[PDB]
Amino acid sequence: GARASVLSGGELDKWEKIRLRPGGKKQYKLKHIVWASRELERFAVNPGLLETSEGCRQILGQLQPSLQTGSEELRSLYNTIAVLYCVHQRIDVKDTKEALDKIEEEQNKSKKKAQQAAADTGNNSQVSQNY
Ligand SMILES: CCCC(=O)OC[C@H](COP(=O)(O)O[C@@H]1[C@H](O)[C@H](O)[C@@H](OP(=O)(O)O)[C@H](OP(=O)(O)O)[C@H]1O)OC(=O)CCC
Repeated sequence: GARASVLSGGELDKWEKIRLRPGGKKQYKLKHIVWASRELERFAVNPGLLETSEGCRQILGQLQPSLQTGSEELRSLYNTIAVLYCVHQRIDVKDTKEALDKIEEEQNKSKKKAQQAAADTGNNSQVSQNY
């Protein structure tokens, strides 16, 4: 339907620029795109949503409230989508890391504000891994 492509010409180039990691050497490729699509179809979501910045936003917003009841399988998607979505809004984050902060910071402002005390505190962070 009217060229079922995720990223256009100018977008494709920039896409290849961004990398999976900030201090890595592995850049983004079509694999990372088509991949998320093959998975979306499993999450009751069409891969066509990636053919529109407006849609890429709904994806992150949908899985957002599901990031709690989901494993890495959903964590990886959010990452990729974050980079792609940015591309459409004319963004080329230095890495998949700057992409998550650019979308998280917007929400952090409200968090650190609403809390500004119960969202950090001093010493009170525990952790216990399994075997
Ligand atoms: C042909 C097979 C299908 C295909 O094209 O699949 C494309 C990929 C899976 O294959 P891959 O690209 O080799 O896998 C990635 C690399 O090893 C990368 O170095 C690693 O980063 P780090 O985090 O360890 O530094 C990633 O780790 P997490 O994302 O699990 O953390 C890992 O997924 O699907 C995805 O999930 C990409 C999501 C961005």
